[PDB]
Amino acid sequence: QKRAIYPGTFDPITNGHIDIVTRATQMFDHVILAIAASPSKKPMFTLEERVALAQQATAHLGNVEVVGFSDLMANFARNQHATVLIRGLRAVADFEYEMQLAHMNRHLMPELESVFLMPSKEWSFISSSLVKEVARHQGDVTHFLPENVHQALMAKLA
Amino acid sequence: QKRAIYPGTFDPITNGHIDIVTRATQMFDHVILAIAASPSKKPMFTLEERVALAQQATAHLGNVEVVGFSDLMANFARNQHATVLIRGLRAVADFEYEMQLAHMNRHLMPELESVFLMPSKEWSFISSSLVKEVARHQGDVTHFLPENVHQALMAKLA
Amino acid sequence: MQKRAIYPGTFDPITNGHIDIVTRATQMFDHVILAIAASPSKKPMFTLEERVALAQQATAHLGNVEVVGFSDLMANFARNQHATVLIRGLRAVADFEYEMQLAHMNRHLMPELESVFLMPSKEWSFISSSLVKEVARHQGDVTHFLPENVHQALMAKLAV
Amino acid sequence: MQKRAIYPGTFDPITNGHIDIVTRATQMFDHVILAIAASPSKKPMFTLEERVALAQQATAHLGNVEVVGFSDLMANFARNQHATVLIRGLRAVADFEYEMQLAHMNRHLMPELESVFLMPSKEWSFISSSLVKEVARHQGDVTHFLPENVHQALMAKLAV
Amino acid sequence: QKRAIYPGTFDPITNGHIDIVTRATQMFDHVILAIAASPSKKPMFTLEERVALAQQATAHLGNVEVVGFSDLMANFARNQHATVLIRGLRAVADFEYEMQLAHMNRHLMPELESVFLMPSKEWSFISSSLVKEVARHQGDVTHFLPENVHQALMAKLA
Amino acid sequence: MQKRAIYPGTFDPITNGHIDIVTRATQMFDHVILAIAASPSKKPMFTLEERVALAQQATAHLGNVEVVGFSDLMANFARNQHATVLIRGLRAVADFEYEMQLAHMNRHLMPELESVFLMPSKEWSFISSSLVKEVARHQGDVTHFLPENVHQALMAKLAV
Ligand SMILES: CC1=Nc2nc(NCc3cccc(Br)c3)nn2C(=O)C1
Ligand SMILES: CC1=Nc2nc(NCc3cccc(Br)c3)nn2C(=O)C1
Ligand SMILES: CC1=Nc2nc(NCc3cccc(Br)c3)nn2C(=O)C1
Repeated sequence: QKRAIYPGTFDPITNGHIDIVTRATQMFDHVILAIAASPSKKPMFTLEERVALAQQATAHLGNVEVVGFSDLMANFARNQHATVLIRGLRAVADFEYEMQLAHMNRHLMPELESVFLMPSKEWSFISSSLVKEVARHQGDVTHFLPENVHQALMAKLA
Repeated sequence: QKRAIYPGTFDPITNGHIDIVTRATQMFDHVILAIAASPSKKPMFTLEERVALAQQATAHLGNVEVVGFSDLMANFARNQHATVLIRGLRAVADFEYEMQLAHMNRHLMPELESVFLMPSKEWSFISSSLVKEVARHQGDVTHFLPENVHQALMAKLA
Repeated sequence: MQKRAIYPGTFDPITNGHIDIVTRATQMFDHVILAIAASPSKKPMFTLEERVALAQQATAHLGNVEVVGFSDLMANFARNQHATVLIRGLRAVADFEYEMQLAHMNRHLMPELESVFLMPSKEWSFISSSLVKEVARHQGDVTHFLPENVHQALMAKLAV
Repeated sequence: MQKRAIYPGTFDPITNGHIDIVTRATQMFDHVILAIAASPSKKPMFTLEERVALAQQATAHLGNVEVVGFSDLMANFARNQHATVLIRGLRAVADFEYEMQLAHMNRHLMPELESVFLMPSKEWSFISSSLVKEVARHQGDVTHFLPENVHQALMAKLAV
Repeated sequence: QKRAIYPGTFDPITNGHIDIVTRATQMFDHVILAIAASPSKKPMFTLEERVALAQQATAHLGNVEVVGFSDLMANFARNQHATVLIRGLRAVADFEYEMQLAHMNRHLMPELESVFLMPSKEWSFISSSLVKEVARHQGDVTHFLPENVHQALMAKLA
Repeated sequence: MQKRAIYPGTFDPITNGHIDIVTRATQMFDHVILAIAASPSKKPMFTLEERVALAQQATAHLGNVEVVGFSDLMANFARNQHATVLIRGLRAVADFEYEMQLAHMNRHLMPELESVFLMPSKEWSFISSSLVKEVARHQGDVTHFLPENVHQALMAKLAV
């Protein structure tokens, strides 16, 4: 059984994140969608809310397990018995910072292989930050989020 | 009559912004210089101050109208009857984020065409953030700002 | 204002990406000249006469587009055509550094010509005539990226 | 899952950077095909037969690697080989824009083939077969970047 | 005597910074390692702590002088009689912002030449921010910092 | 310290961008060798003898510049010249990825040679000898980008 971890802040999980985790499940036997607490980023949704949103958004994917964590990512991956670390790559700006993280994760856990997947063109220009910015100004974001997440974002900003 | 909108935080408006809006007025019949409230950015100048500075800095340009807004940019553009959205492109770092915004604005208002203009080499390495950082340390920024803006920045930091 | 814009390139062959850009340009400016470079440094797959006929047929539905061939420096042609706008398509995979060099050089050559960068649909943001030709030459399906007349001409060209 | 992956390229010659990537791929997937392009647009320094023999010797220690030559479009070969994973090495100096074009085009051609990007060690993150050949041709020491069999073959090739 | 300044926040100084300053001392007669107060960045270590850490980490380098400053960088360089400004370049993301700073410093002091040096591959993917993020999660950062700095970071987070 | 620096390139032809960089290098280092590559992979517009004479005339006012031709690997020449500094000009439009590859490879070849990157004036930050030649060949005005002797030589070269 090959175990992969897909870590991130997921504040909130978007269709771009769903695209990446779906590609991951077609490649690996078990995928852990791992939500980092990320207090330095001052998230809109609590960790508990982010976990609940992601569980509902991924319930159709049989081999996805949603787990929250506050640990060092590499220690959490070792403790999940993961040997693959999934990250999505949209453009050049992502690439540079992704290299730094991956080289640091390799120093902390050499057997954890970072693998980058590319989202559909449909989600190549979106991010959680961009969707929240549009939604704060009452712009329509239904196209970019799972139905349960869209409802939760509308309710959070109401 | 072709109507273009040039939106931004303009905290404060610089010679780089003046260069872009001047190029815009040579191309389109009416240009709306639209100043976003931008509370998430914690601006140095209030919206009212930014509007007053931009009005004075653009008074020599007959077809420029300066307006403040707190709305979703795309809704403000529809409400101004604008069909062109002007953005300045200085370098690669701008380009990536500009694509995300433009693809989102296209999703929100498909008839609003984003057009990117390139500033003079003279202003290709400056930004409102950089000018404020130099000015906070009492460095000379007279070369980068309209006279009224330079006075206001000196007075604000005095 | 009665603006004249130029949209230059090799168009070897014209793709759906080029059609997207020129369509956007026609919604913005009164007259758009789709200008096809006669003698590119790299021998084109299609001759200048073939490239012009394909672009004409593919843009026939756009009333304010004029397809013309040119052999001089793009700024010299723009000046002679009384164009004040230079259309550049900016894909998600474009060499932005080259675009900056080109635009500053074009501004030195003709200051009255303003470079305007337009963004294609996400659908065409990751293609190029170069990539399309390479794939088609290597027996790959490129129908999705081309106007029907171009697809027919490319199959005929690759059959010989 | 019994995954089959393809790792395509010119491998002219195979470097320690390529060995690093293919080694990482073998730790992730059940079967890895190191696929060597037969007729690249630019005449290779080593013939296809030389490139295959060097890659075979350099990967002989990896039990789940199969070295094979191919002459079709990389997606057409992947489809015929029943591969569902496409390995791409991402160096700190790679043309990420080109990688995005390639991956979106490969997804159009074969949607069931997933592009996976692997990162080489920092040690090989700033090299390429191109840079290595250019240095070696100009009398520079490249021993550090190549498997021993490749170093011996390159010295013999440059001596003639 | 050629005098160079190597300015930065150095919060804290890393092996990457040591690599750059060592290369600088092999090229120029006297190198001033200049630590900016940087209040806008909300540093982990006080200026006094950053100066003490850098002094101890560079004591083996005979021609390095460690000095703290709150002034405009260019005025501090003029006041140190420096004619060279050293900056490290790791990747593309650094390059763009470095150009803006260097063109501004050239406007403020034309005789101060900005020179960029490239660190070893070993330190090409690290930063003070990344090392602090790993250390906040109790990850091992001994490989990336001088011994005195590692101790101080462990003690600060204890 | 009595530092010797090398500033290598094709200089085909030397531009105001190159003059800006070498001038900055002379204000920093005791001796600057402007090193002209003899046999570039792409046949140069000007011969090595023409490139040397033009660079000599254009730098005659700088007392600590020595113009010399070289045909070996740039690190092999730097070593033989006892240079410890390698000058690289970094334009706003330079391939930074290539510069990183080059500098890490040069450090592997000669660890005692330190690569130093200098920034040209904003005025020359968007040009290249390549762009200048292409424009001049296509009947464009490039006088602003070149020393007067180079402008005269380029007009004579293009007239034939
Ligand atoms: C500032 C420049 N102006 C230029 N005009 C032309 N004309 C010939 C041409 C060839 C291929 C495509 C196109 Br479109 C135009 N080339 N050229 C340059 O390379 C730089
Ligand atoms: C989407 C594409 N698929 C492609 N398959 C091939 N096969 C020939 C080939 C030549 C050199 C290296 C490699 Br690896 C493969 N080329 N090619 C493209 O250029 C774009
Ligand atoms: C690490 C490298 N060192 C290299 N030295 C030379 N010498 C020949 C040369 C040709 C054109 C311009 C220049 Br400048 C030097 N080439 N070369 C490389 O391509 C990579």
